[PDB]
Amino acid sequence: KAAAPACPRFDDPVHAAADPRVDVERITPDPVWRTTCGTLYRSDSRGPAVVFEQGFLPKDVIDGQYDIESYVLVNQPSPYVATTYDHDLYKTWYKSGYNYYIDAPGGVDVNKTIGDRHKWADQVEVAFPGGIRTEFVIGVCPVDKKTRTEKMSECVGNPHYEPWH
Repeated sequence: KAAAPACPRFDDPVHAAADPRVDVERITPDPVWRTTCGTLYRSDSRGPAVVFEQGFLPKDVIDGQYDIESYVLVNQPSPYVATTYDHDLYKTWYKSGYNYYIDAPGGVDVNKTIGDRHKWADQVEVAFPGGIRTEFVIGVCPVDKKTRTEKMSECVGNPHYEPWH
């Protein structure tokens, strides 16, 4: 066996952003940025033809909700795209057709930023300001809704994924 190396640290905390107009200075409270580089996940009903082409774009980088606690607690258009550390969080998401696999630098670690006592701490979220370019989306597995399992023979890799570590 072999021990794992550390992660490349990018200088720009929103290097991964699909929409660079995001204003890092407006993020509240003070963000604690993720410095690890393991696979993250996103439940999304949008199909891979769209996500692989566009990446994950945020709803509103201009007038969206930049306060993380507010965005977590009350769903409102925001500059953030939510992801999770938890491969299995898709099992709790009703109706979301796909479990996307993400290999992206950075993101705001929600529980490190607003604590792990809030209602949704169990989501172990990483919030990406400005979203996530397609080159950081590994791929996707569709989810069977009846059993809350991945349809592993129907997973698809993103042709635009660019490994970086």
